[PDB]
Amino acid sequence: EYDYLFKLLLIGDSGVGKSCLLLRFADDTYTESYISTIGVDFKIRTIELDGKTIKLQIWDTAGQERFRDITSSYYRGAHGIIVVYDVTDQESFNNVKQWLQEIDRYASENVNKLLVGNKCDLTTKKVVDYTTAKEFADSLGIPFLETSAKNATNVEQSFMTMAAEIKKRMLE
Ligand SMILES: Nc1nc2c(ncn2[C@@H]2O[C@H](COP(=O)(O)OP(=O)(O)O)[C@@H](O)[C@H]2O)c(=O)[nH]1
Ligand SMILES: [Mg+2]
Repeated sequence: EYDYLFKLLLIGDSGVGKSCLLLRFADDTYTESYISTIGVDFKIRTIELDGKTIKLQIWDTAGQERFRDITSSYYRGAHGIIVVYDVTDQESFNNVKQWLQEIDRYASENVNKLLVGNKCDLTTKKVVDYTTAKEFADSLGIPFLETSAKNATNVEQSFMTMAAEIKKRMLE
């Protein structure tokens, strides 16, 4: 059982590692093989926060951003949305603004937001500096972390940070 159930969604440009982030967190696996669908709509991981048991239900886009678009209902039912970009791809960071506008168009009014810059292991290809993305996130009052699904860097922390934000909003 659990004290709380939080529904999370990862959004962002195709191929930034959203599915790899989910699979690393929920299953502790990583592959470079191409992923269209993960065989389920969501994965589950149960965490502990402040002595409370929190079931996290984390939904995958099923690659719908590859050739079409994310449906509005996927936005509306989330308690928190993680916007992911690829630190080696300037365009994916530029498009974070558009993903935030989609959240404003379709998500719940009080949804929690978190910015993640993934593939932080690719040091020689990195083009979005930590300071650039942190300044942007700070300007919106949204938390920000850099992650590596491949090396597991900050992946658990990213989901724990989102859970902490949601719990704080729920208790207020
Ligand atoms: N180097 C590195 N590559 C990654 C990482 N996460 C994902 N990738 C690569 O990015 C590709 C696309 O990841 P995927 O999870 O399918 O992206 P999605 O379309 O956003 O769900 C993968 O096949 C990996 O090659 C990471 O943390 N580091
Ligand atoms: Mg995917």
